[PDB]
Formats: sequence, structure tokens, C-alpha cells
Amino acid sequence: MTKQEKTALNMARFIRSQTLTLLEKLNELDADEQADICESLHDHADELYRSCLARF
Amino acid sequence: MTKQEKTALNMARFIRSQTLTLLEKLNELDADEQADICESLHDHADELYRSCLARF
Repeated sequence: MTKQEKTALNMARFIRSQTLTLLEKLNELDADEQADICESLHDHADELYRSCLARF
Repeated sequence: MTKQEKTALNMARFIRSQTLTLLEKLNELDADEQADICESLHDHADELYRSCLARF
């Protein structure tokens, strides 16, 4: 991979981790609708990360 | 807002910014399918941030 692709892959992995950290924060606050949105977000983040891994 | 809600709101805003930064990285690499996924991701991130703002 190039250095620019490595950066992009690391960023997608970071976002994917961050959305799981926020999901647990929103579960601690019992913010139901926001946690449902956030779970979908983390799944969408994982889909991007895996797409980057396959391409790069 | 409580301090825990402020943290959660700041995290949602951070993710929303991060997905726009990655979108521009993926456009620079001409990674078409990944940028399309990432655009949708940033829209989904904005939807979570706005949902948090309205609740908190």
C-alpha cells in the first residue's frame, strides 16, 4: 500500500472504534433513539473500513 | 446539559468532522466506491449529531 492509503485505512479504523465508544456513552445515558442511530453508524463505519481494507 | 451529555455531544461532532476529513482523503485517492460509502457515512454522522443536539 502507499503511505496515503495507509493513512486513509488508519482513519477508517479510528472512526469505526470511535463510533463504538460513543455507542457505549449513549447506552450509559439511556438515550435510546440516539444509541439506535449510533449502532447503525458503527455498522456503516465497519462497512467502510472493510471496503478500504479490500481495496488497499 | 450535564457534563456526560456534553461529552457525548462533543464526540458526535468530532465523528461528523472526521468522516468529512476522510471523505476528502478518499477523493484524493480516487477511490470511488469508498468515497460513496464515506459520503453516506458523513450524512449518517450528521443525523446522529443533530439528534443528540435536539435531545440534550
